[PDB]
Amino acid sequence: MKVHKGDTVLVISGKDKGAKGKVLVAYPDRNKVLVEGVNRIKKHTAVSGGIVTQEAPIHVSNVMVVDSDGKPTRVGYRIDDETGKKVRIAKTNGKDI
RNA sequence: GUCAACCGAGCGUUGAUCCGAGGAUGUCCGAAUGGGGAAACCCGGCACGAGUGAUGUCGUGUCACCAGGCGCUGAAUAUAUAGGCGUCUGGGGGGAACGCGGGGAAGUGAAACAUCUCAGUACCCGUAGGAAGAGAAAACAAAAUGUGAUUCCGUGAGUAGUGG
RNA sequence: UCCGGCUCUACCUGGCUGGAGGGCAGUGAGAAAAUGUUGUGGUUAGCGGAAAUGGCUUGGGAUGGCCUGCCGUAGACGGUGAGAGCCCGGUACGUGAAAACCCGACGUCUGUCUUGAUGGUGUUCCCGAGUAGCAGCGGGCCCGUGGAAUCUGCUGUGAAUCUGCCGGGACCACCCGGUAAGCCUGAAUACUUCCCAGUGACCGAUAGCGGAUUAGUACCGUGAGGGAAUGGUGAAAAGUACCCCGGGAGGGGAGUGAAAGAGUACCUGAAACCGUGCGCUUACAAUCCGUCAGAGCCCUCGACGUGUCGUGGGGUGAUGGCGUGCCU
RNA sequence: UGCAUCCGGUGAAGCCGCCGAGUGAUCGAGUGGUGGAGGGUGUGGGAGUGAGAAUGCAGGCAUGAGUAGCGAUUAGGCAAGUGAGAACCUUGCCCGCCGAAAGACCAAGGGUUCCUGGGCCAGGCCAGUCCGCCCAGGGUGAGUCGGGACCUAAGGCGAGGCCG
Ligand SMILES: [Mg+2]
Ligand SMILES: [Mg+2]
Ligand SMILES: [Mg+2]
Ligand SMILES: [Mg+2]
Ligand SMILES: [Mg+2]
Ligand SMILES: [Mg+2]
Ligand SMILES: [Mg+2]
Ligand SMILES: [Mg+2]
Ligand SMILES: [Mg+2]
Ligand SMILES: [Mg+2]
Ligand SMILES: [Mg+2]
Ligand SMILES: [Mg+2]
Ligand SMILES: [Mg+2]
Ligand SMILES: [Mg+2]
Ligand SMILES: [Mg+2]
Ligand SMILES: [Mg+2]
Ligand SMILES: [Mg+2]
Ligand SMILES: [Mg+2]
Ligand SMILES: [Mg+2]
Ligand SMILES: [Mg+2]
Ligand SMILES: [Mg+2]
Ligand SMILES: [Mg+2]
Ligand SMILES: [Mg+2]
Ligand SMILES: [Mg+2]
Ligand SMILES: [Mg+2]
Ligand SMILES: [Mg+2]
Ligand SMILES: [Mg+2]
Ligand SMILES: [Mg+2]
Ligand SMILES: [Mg+2]
Ligand SMILES: [Mg+2]
Ligand SMILES: [Mg+2]
Ligand SMILES: [Mg+2]
Ligand SMILES: [Mg+2]
Ligand SMILES: [Mg+2]
Ligand SMILES: [Mg+2]
Ligand SMILES: [Mg+2]
Ligand SMILES: [Mg+2]
Ligand SMILES: [Mg+2]
Ligand SMILES: [Mg+2]
Ligand SMILES: [Mg+2]
Ligand SMILES: [Mg+2]
Ligand SMILES: [Mg+2]
Ligand SMILES: [Mg+2]
Ligand SMILES: [Mg+2]
Ligand SMILES: [Mg+2]
Ligand SMILES: [Mg+2]
Ligand SMILES: [Mg+2]
Ligand SMILES: [Mg+2]
Ligand SMILES: [Mg+2]
Ligand SMILES: [Mg+2]
Ligand SMILES: [Mg+2]
Ligand SMILES: [Mg+2]
Ligand SMILES: [Mg+2]
Ligand SMILES: [Mg+2]
Ligand SMILES: [Mg+2]
Ligand SMILES: [Mg+2]
Ligand SMILES: [Mg+2]
Ligand SMILES: [Mg+2]
Ligand SMILES: [Mg+2]
Ligand SMILES: [Mg+2]
Ligand SMILES: [Mg+2]
Ligand SMILES: [Mg+2]
Ligand SMILES: [Mg+2]
Ligand SMILES: [Mg+2]
Ligand SMILES: [Mg+2]
Repeated sequence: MKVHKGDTVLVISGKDKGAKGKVLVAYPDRNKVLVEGVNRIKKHTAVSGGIVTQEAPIHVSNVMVVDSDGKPTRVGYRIDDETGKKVRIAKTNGKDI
């Protein structure tokens, strides 16, 4: 779905614009992803209970994958004649990911 | 799956969940169809297996009504029939409207009111279908040596007519 | 074309049925049952599907404002922190089904018939009966007995079969035109509980279906039946750690957040309504509660000094003139 | 709705004020404070288009007013305990009342109102530690009692049948 677990994504819209991070969990039922080190929020818990800062999810539409050349890019798909596997495309240059 | 989260356990690179096709599973009531009954609950007959010292006990199946046939039987009785069985195939109930068909009213208008109107409308009932119904003139027409099944549109026309 | 057997037997002429071969067509309303299958046809679900991190500004957050460049056979649509074709779902376009199912042909196999068919000169028991029509009684055709055809039918009656019938709007003659009492047969048409895709000068929570929410629920009625009210925190739960008052509820701080006069009784929060405070009025006053005058006090503003003028204001209103709400 | 297309997060609509202007219904590229997402000049077009009345409808809030009433004829006082608070609850002492009930069992009926534990917003016509409140847990043990295995009345259903 152009955004998977463990990828490298760059935030487009949001207070923590321009940061980088990994993908921890995807909420495809809600299309809302969670990225460590981005969109840092605070929380209050009363069980041991303190001001625990936790990571909140973002809409995937506000994030995108960054190519190895440090250039964020859309995603494209191919069908591998060798095995028929649908792979990623660095849309600007169409490499493999 | 959701409320709803949450955990807790956990599942996946061999491809788990997710979607689609076919299949199996489907307790009980419910046309209910083994009998009965206050629905979701009581009570049996028959055939095969199993366990107990045996019974007790267990599972599985089958067991309505009507219609139409088939085989067997046959009461008054003599022939034969009714009835009696047993077996195959159908139907049984539900569903918004539409269609057909059997039946079918008053409020109302008439400035009252019966004829009349309201109207063969509402409603009830029995049918099928995806449509139905109607359908190949015993029809019209009017001297033309004309039309040529049914059905549905717009006309013809609120005209000919009908009506205390 | 041929073969056989018949019209109670065997031998010319005449009238039928059965078998070898061109038909009639067939899942058919006019013969019945069987014999089996190919469209990138569609349906059931799917795949790809272009082109800005572009930069700066306000900005919480940009899709926004400005500047460039973008692609488009795709600038319908939805979402993302505010108006997004160049961010995602996706849009044109392309593509695709192992299996099953609805609509389209094609070689096993089946029936029939060519004992039947087409064209030419004269004399002698069949083709819809309790039916057509009739007397009475009623019904449907615009037609209510009216002068009343045609149709149907309840009861009694009841016909001809070709020089037969029935219709031609009472009814009759010549002629004029079409076969009743048996049967079936697609297309044009009506409808939508159900599904899909699209659209609306249709509503936007007292509207709109009764029902955007546990709704045909709560509830009412024993019954048939009736039948409600009740949407929005935030972009995201980040739903108020911790401290203090109090038993808690409730509340005040602290933090979250752009905002907590967004705190879950949660957008906006009006009016009736009930308060606090402030300025002024009111305890000799007879009444649709105002209007016209109108001093005083309060505050406001400019020319001008301590308050007086000035084409002065707003609030109050002491007192007096007039004054009998509104709709029917 | 149509439009040249614009207005606006440098604050739209909406709300509450103020100012000025039109003879009116109003208007203001007119603004101050809340609000934080849409409005729309002009010219047409179409309307569920303008509310005070209808003993209108639905919702909210008024007043009579902190007034009437707090639901019997049996009736209490007090000690101590719990608790923040104690007439109203727990324990104790006395008093009173029913005692063919105002006691004890069932049927019909209701269905967790039974017991234990916790808390008192909401409910109890007041407070309430209490409750028939709410929250959690527990609780119903039958060959011999009762309803089916049995039979039947009134009556209901009813194969065939009769009539419609
Ligand atoms: Mg399947
Ligand atoms: Mg299937
Ligand atoms: Mg099974
Ligand atoms: Mg039964
Ligand atoms: Mg049965
Ligand atoms: Mg038979
Ligand atoms: Mg006999
Ligand atoms: Mg049937
Ligand atoms: Mg009348
Ligand atoms: Mg009249
Ligand atoms: Mg009438
Ligand atoms: Mg009529
Ligand atoms: Mg059919
Ligand atoms: Mg037909
Ligand atoms: Mg006409
Ligand atoms: Mg795709
Ligand atoms: Mg900026
Ligand atoms: Mg832009
Ligand atoms: Mg612009
Ligand atoms: Mg668009
Ligand atoms: Mg948009
Ligand atoms: Mg997007
Ligand atoms: Mg008449
Ligand atoms: Mg006549
Ligand atoms: Mg004829
Ligand atoms: Mg016929
Ligand atoms: Mg048709
Ligand atoms: Mg509203
Ligand atoms: Mg009831
Ligand atoms: Mg802050
Ligand atoms: Mg409120
Ligand atoms: Mg609000
Ligand atoms: Mg005063
Ligand atoms: Mg005085
Ligand atoms: Mg006087
Ligand atoms: Mg007065
Ligand atoms: Mg006066
Ligand atoms: Mg006076
Ligand atoms: Mg703003
Ligand atoms: Mg503002
Ligand atoms: Mg403004
Ligand atoms: Mg706002
Ligand atoms: Mg607007
Ligand atoms: Mg216009
Ligand atoms: Mg206009
Ligand atoms: Mg109106
Ligand atoms: Mg009003
Ligand atoms: Mg009025
Ligand atoms: Mg009124
Ligand atoms: Mg009152
Ligand atoms: Mg009093
Ligand atoms: Mg009193
Ligand atoms: Mg009482
Ligand atoms: Mg006490
Ligand atoms: Mg006594
Ligand atoms: Mg007694
Ligand atoms: Mg006694
Ligand atoms: Mg009882
Ligand atoms: Mg009971
Ligand atoms: Mg108790
Ligand atoms: Mg307790
Ligand atoms: Mg309490
Ligand atoms: Mg109460
Ligand atoms: Mg409880
Ligand atoms: Mg019977």
